[PDB]
Amino acid sequence: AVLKIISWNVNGLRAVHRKGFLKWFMEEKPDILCLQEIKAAPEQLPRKLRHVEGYRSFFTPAERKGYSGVAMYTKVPPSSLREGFGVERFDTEGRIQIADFDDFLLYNIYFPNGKMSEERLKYKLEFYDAFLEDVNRERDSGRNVIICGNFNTAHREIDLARPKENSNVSGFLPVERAWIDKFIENGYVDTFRMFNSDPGQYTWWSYRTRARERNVGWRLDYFFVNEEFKGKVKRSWILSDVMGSDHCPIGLEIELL
DNA sequence: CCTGGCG
DNA sequence: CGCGCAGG
Repeated sequence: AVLKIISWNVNGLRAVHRKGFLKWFMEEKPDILCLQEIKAAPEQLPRKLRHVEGYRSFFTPAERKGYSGVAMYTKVPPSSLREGFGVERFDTEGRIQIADFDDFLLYNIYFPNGKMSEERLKYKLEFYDAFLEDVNRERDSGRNVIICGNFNTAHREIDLARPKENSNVSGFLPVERAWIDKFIENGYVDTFRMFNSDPGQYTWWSYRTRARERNVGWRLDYFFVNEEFKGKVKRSWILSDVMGSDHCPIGLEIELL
């Protein structure tokens, strides 16, 4: 009895719907699908997206018209669904879906991009900070956590095609690479690295300069568990072939109880 | 129906 | 490049 979970930074759900989304969503059959950067409120989506037979859908849209936003489809509904950490700034941008699956917490997080500004960065890290204290509190409470989404940060050099030219860009800043160390040091396993240790494995590629076409990308989308849960995940992979976004989907699968 | 934020 | 958004 294995639970397949998919994360995807979708970059416009209305757009991905126009590029075969649902077709894939039913071909690939995941018990939980977490989507990030949805760029929509639910009343903007076609009913075909709001209502997917088999799945209860949940949407956390920002209070900024078609910006950010996370979503989730799921066969077995969560016992409850939290949408923020407890700080307005982070809570109001459709970035947080913590969904209690009475077995584990599934954290669907779209972490802030810090490319575009120093004050939008910073926000990214303070967001990171707010997330950690939170996940800590939950797994200290003995709750097992699965965290997926768009971290917007390559952890180590191996997590992007061109680390060296990228030292100064947000996404591979030593400041942000630091936090993931902290994050892991706090007892979280980068589930993908539990299986693959090869380079050139990515989940993001710049649209401009047609980067995807030749694998010149980054690994920004992650599946994480707590050390204590490491045992019960039996594959974290990357759906490198799924199209219609500058990111791509990443898969996990876990176990019964 | 084009065209000119964030990522 | 791509998404969406607003507003001529």
